Amino acid sequence: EDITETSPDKWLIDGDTPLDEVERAIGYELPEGDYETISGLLFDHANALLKTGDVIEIPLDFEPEDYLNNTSPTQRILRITVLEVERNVPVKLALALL
Ligand SMILES: [Br-]
Ligand SMILES: [Br-]
Ligand SMILES: [Br-]
Ligand SMILES: [Br-]
Ligand SMILES: [Br-]
Ligand SMILES: [Br-]
Ligand SMILES: [Br-]
Ligand SMILES: [Br-]
Ligand SMILES: [Br-]
Repeated sequence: EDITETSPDKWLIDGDTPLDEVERAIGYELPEGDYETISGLLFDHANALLKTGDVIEIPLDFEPEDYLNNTSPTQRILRITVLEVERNVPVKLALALL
């Protein structure tokens, strides 16, 4: 369907993948906003057009236990690379948990 885990902590996904679906796959919550798909998030974050080859890195939400014995935990980052664009929107994205 929408998401394929291609190697550990890496995925190929469709451009219209629902964000809840992406979150379930990667095991982390993403920032919420005025959008509901992975591409919507990307457009919101870049605030620009998205082109094949563009790489966008988005910080993932901490869980409460990430702060247990650590006042300054290190953010996990999701790297997203736009692999295919059609009609000015991404249709395939590479995701890597860094
Ligand atoms: Br798509
Ligand atoms: Br959207
Ligand atoms: Br960006
Ligand atoms: Br632009
Ligand atoms: Br393009
Ligand atoms: Br927790
Ligand atoms: Br393309
Ligand atoms: Br295009
Ligand atoms: Br990748």
